[PDB]
Amino acid sequence: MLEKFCNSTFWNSSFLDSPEADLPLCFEQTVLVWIPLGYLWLLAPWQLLHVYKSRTKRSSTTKLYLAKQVFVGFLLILAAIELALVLTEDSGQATVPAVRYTNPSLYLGTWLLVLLIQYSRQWCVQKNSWFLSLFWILSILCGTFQFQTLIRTLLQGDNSNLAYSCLFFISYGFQILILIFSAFSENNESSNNPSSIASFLSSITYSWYDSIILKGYKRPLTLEDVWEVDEEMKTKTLVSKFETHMKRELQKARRALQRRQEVPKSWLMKALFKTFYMVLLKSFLLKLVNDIFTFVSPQLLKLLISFASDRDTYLWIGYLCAILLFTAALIQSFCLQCYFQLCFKLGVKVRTAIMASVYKKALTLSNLARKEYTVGETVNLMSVDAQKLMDVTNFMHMLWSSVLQIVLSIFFLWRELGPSVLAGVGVMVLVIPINAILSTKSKTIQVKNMKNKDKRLKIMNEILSGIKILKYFAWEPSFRDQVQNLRKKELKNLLAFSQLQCVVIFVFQLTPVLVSVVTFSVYVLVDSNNILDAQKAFTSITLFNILRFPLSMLPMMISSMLQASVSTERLEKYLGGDDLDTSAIRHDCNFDKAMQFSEASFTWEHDSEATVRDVNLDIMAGQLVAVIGPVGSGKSSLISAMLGEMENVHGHITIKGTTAYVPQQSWIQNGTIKDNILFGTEFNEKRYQQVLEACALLPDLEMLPGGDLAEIGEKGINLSGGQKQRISLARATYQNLDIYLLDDPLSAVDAHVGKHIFNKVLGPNGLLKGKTRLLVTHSMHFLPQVDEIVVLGNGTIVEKGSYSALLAKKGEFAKNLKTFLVKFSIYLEYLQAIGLFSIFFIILAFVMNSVAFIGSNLWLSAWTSDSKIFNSTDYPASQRDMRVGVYGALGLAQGIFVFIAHFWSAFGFVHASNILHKQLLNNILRAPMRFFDTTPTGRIVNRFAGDISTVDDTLPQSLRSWITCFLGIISTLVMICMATPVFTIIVIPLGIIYVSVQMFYVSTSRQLRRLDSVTRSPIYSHFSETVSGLPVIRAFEHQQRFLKHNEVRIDTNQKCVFSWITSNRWLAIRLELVGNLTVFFSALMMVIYRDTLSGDTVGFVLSNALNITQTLNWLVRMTSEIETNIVAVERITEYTKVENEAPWVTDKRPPPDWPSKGKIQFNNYQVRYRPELDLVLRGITCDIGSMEKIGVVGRTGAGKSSLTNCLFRILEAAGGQIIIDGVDIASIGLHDLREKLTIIPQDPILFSGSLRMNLDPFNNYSDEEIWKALELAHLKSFVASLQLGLSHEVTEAGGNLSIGQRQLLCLGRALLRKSKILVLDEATAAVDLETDNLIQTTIQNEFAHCTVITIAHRLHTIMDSDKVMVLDNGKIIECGSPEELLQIPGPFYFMAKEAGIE
Ligand SMILES: CC(C)CCC[C@@H](C)[C@H]1CC[C@H]2[C@@H]3CC=C4C[C@@H](O)CC[C@]4(C)[C@H]3CC[C@]12C
Ligand SMILES: CC(C)CCC[C@@H](C)[C@H]1CC[C@H]2[C@@H]3CC=C4C[C@@H](O)CC[C@]4(C)[C@H]3CC[C@]12C
Ligand SMILES: CC(C)CCC[C@@H](C)[C@H]1CC[C@H]2[C@@H]3CC=C4C[C@@H](O)CC[C@]4(C)[C@H]3CC[C@]12C
Ligand SMILES: CC(C)CCC[C@@H](C)[C@H]1CC[C@H]2[C@@H]3CC=C4C[C@@H](O)CC[C@]4(C)[C@H]3CC[C@]12C
Ligand SMILES: CC(C)CCC[C@@H](C)[C@H]1CC[C@H]2[C@@H]3CC=C4C[C@@H](O)CC[C@]4(C)[C@H]3CC[C@]12C
Repeated sequence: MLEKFCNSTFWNSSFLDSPEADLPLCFEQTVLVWIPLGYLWLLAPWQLLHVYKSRTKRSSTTKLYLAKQVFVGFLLILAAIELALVLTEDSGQATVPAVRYTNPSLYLGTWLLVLLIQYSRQWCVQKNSWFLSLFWILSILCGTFQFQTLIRTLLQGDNSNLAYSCLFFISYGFQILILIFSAFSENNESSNNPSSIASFLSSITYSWYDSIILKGYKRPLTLEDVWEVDEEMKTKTLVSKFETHMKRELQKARRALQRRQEVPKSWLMKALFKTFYMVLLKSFLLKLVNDIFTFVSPQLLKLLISFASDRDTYLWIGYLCAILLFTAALIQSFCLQCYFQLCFKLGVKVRTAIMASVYKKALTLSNLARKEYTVGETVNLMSVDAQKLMDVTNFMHMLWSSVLQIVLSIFFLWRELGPSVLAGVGVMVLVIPINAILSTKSKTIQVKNMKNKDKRLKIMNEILSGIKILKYFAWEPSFRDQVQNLRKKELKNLLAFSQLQCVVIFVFQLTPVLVSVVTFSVYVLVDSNNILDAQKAFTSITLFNILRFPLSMLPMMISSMLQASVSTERLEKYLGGDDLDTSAIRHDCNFDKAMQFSEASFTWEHDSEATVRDVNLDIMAGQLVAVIGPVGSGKSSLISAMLGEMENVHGHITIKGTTAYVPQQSWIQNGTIKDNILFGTEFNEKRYQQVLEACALLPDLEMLPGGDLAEIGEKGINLSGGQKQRISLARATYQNLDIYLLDDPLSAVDAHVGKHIFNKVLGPNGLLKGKTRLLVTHSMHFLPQVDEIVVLGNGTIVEKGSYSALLAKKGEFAKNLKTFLVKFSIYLEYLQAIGLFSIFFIILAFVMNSVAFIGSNLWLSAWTSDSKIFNSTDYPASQRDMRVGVYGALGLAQGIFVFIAHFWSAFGFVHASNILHKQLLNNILRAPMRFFDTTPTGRIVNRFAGDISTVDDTLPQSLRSWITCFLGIISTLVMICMATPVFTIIVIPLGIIYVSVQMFYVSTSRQLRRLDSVTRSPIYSHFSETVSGLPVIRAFEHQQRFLKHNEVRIDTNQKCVFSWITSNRWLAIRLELVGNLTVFFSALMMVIYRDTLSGDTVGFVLSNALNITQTLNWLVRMTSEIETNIVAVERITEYTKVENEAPWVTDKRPPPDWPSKGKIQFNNYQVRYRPELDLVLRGITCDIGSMEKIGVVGRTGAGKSSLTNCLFRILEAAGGQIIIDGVDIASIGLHDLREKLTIIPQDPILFSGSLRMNLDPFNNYSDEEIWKALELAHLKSFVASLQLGLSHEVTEAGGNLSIGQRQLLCLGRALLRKSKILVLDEATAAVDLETDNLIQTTIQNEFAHCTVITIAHRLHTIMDSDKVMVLDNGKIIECGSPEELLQIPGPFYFMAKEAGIE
């Protein structure tokens, strides 16, 4: 038919079989018009209805809107002129062809539709969308054929359609110009994020990010510069979608588990899939288009090898293949980078949905379920298992895609080499099992090794917390050796893991070499009719390069799916657990009684006895009541049951209004002290200042170094147990609730501040007078002031009444009350730690691999050329066997050098990991005490934890990957320039683009990786903090505040990760385009020089210029990764080079048994705590008698504490000297001093481990010497009770031992040492007077033969010494015997008068 639509031939293949080919005009004017117009009309009705059903308001008019609309107006006018010239010129005189009329008539209809859809677009947020952008591209790429046909016909000299040709040329020019205007963003000027307003072309090329790239280059960037994340991706948006499917599938699985057997599992993957399925479909279609286009380039490669293998194939075929190579690679790059945007965004959305669901569950999980986990083990559920589901979600499409790429590669190989490909398949089926075994083994070693790290870190945290005691006792060598041993076993595992990883990477790298050496050898040896040529060889090498990624990726997805299955069981177990039962505690307000117990019973364990048995009491408003009894009788369980933190056995409790709670064990948040007091409430100056005074807190705030704004918390300044207790009561009293529950808060503070706090805060004269207050006490001191008292016996109420009524009744209380009687030198530091001798041979082995690789490609280029000299009958068998032999030899040679390079490097990186730790630890233990006072302990721990882990884990594999990519690029550029040296002129321009794109990327990505790394840890420390605080958070009803604070943290991290993900999608567009241009210009050189080239050279060049493109990208990715991770070596190096104390042992040795008398002597002494300060102590001058007993005293701030520090040389002397037994303590080695003096520390600390190593970590004393030390300490009767005697184990900080035996055990340690000189610095805190008395008599009984110096804050502790020493302005004022010092009125007498002592 079309022959009489156009009066000319529609198709004739004899137009293409010539040097000057063109298409028939009938084909151009029909099919190449109907393609772009058919795309427009089939979809425009839907695109119009989509806007009509989603419009809100019009945008402003713009210059670009005018400019687009007027040029489509010219397209409409030209279509009218074109129809007018056909309709007037025909004059009815001849039968003009139909096409001459239909085509203009179609264009008139289309330009009216284009004006209409452009007008409709002014309601949308994104103006220039995909729909019109692909119409202009399709129109311009179809019109290009007719453009060259018309201009070539006109240039040949025919003018028969000149006017029509001009109307076409103008219409083609204006479409290119409309496409250029259609590229710009045409902003709404919304400051939120450019990605919502960006055009289709800017979106696919990520050209809306250049605004951050140009910002992060010229100056540092910060969290205010990073765009806020999209509303579809906010934590509230994701959790409210996910929870809808979670509840549905969890309830279904619960019902299925209840239908069986007559916890639920296999529901979390169903809930995730149903939440996100639409993102999976969009990702699948993009990946499938890439997996089609990846097999186009090998077919276009074969055509170019054929075009070089004869010289009468038409010249236009060569240029057309070069254009199609560039075009196919460009379309593939845009699809691939979109697929990655969707996949890496989905992995972040899955993490966010799990982390926020785990957090919200923790606030409501039952007590029986919660006891099954440690705090660190619940934090690992958010830190490890949520991250494992992200790491799998990023790559899961590789499970189907890798199989498809393998099957298509085997098909396109059978087409080139027939049945011989089965010899290559025999290699591919052997390597996949081996990689899955080595990958699951190395993952198993990595998980087992994780336990050793935790043990080392826990010991370190106790070493750095106890460092003052390690210095006093000279114990640093014992704790140094203890850490080193655990490191050795950790390094042994690290070497085995590193060796398994190096053989896995070797097999991934060599498999294309092995499979090609096997396949070409079998093909040539099996049948003498088989002869190898450039088309078969260099095409097959391209398919062997396509196979490398899917063959290595499949084993790693299999071993990762086996890991994520364990993480899924842990998440399903936790999220499926029972919610807390509220039904036994009732909040009926207006109950005319604040609290009411109805025969109730409760327990800590539903299998066990009731801990608070039948109890029946009730209490009215504004009533202060006290709870008392013997130890373990039930006291703190009564408050815990009232809060609902226990299992009900019987009855119920009723409560009226709001509650405040103070626990026996204090909970404190990271923040300022002011933030902990205000606890999310608004500030109000008068009330705030009144609370700080009432809680006796101002005397602490006067001496904390930050004042009221001091950084308290685990990552901040440390506070005493009495300070943490005051702060806890100060928080509770600021909130102003109805009911106060107190779990014996006075138990951690002295009786004088206790009396002050009782009168100010909670007594019938204090702040809380209008509030009902239930007070647990172990002390009797305040009972006379209470409204009503109850005694508990064996979990139930025994007696009740006022204080006087209990004594008048003569109950058991009346007898019991008788108890009241980037710089380059950092890279060089790391290379010297590996050692420069190994760097040389590792680099030499990597270079020899590159030379053997080049040699094997040159040999194959020679081998295929034999096919033009010989034939299937005449090829010599000696030459066949010689060609096969040395190709196998060059295949083996590069296998040997790659194995030597990888396997040697594993010993090099493990050697550096050892040296850096060994030098850090040895410096830190020698640091002076100023370092530990000025530096917060969490900072030092991070260097020993995260940094050491960075240096020994990721760092090594980044350096290996970089040198592998670098030599791959250099090897490839050498082979191209060796084949056609004119290409060296094209290398300079592309090299200037490449180094510029690297410079702009690496300046930004390094900052986003830092900004991610600093903002992630606050999520896990806040989760650890809230899980530790649950009964406090519930008692105040604060759950909604805490949920919002978690959402703010997660959203703040989420934007740093997503903008870093975007930053590497931008990079890839530029570097894949630079890569694509190397193959396009390389292909063109070999078309223009076809007279002096062969199919062998063209195959040799294009084959490895096709694999360059992903290597060009990965070299820049690794450069950013190394520049990020190398900072770990800087931080370690910083502390490795901080200052040290005086030598522990000097040649000047003290004589044998040196402290023989104890003649301590001071001359004009002077000290300051830091070079920045004036002197704390000045001009001290004294002589101390052999075995003399001394007290030191002075007005608070006298500086007394300087003596105990400087006598051990913790502080170095500013002037004067000190002597002991004729030796000056400044000349002797620092351990030879410390080890001879004996000190009892002010505050007891124990190290987690045996009773044996807590008394003697050097294992130097004998078993009976320790038993008599516990006898003299009076602990024998306790230690003999434990199943293990001296081998029994203490937990963290000794927490399984109560405070009485802790203080006593620290006295027992000193008894074993038993030296001639003893220091005592009495503490100013609460103590059990029985333990105080038995310690004080033991001091007088057992150290009778020692010289003794005592420091105390009360004169009744001093008053029986041989001498008293009084100083105030850091200078001596008086000294004498303690009666004579009172006998004449003077400094000490006035004090003793103020103390009531004299
Ligand atoms: C796949 C396309 C887009 C690019 C590859 C080049 C194409 C256009 C080339 C490669 C081989 C060519 C064919 C080779 C031989 C003949 C036989 C002759 O009697 C008619 C032309 C015909 C049938 C050619 C048509 C054009 C052709 C198919
Ligand atoms: C890519 C778009 C924008 C433009 C493409 C235009 C192409 C197809 C045009 C531009 C210049 C044209 C060439 C100009 C001159 C000659 C010389 C003549 O003896 C044969 C045709 C030939 C060789 C033309 C072939 C077609 C041609 C290459
Ligand atoms: C497909 C799109 C993207 C590009 C199309 C390019 C076409 C129009 C180009 C590419 C190669 C060109 C040919 C290259 C060489 C010759 C030989 C010369 O003696 C006459 C022109 C002729 C035959 C050209 C005609 C136009 C041509 C076929
Ligand atoms: C047209 C767009 C899409 C791509 C650009 C292709 C370029 C590189 C192609 C298209 C047309 C080609 C020309 C067409 C015709 C001839 C005449 C011939 O005796 C020498 C080569 C020469 C001079 C070609 C050189 C390369 C050329 C200019
Ligand atoms: C396998 C190992 C032991 C071999 C050692 C490789 C050495 C020579 C390589 C590995 C990583 C490299 C560094 C990686 C990144 C940068 C930042 C860039 O702006 C300048 C070059 C510089 C500083 C490189 C210098 C050379 C380097 C240190």
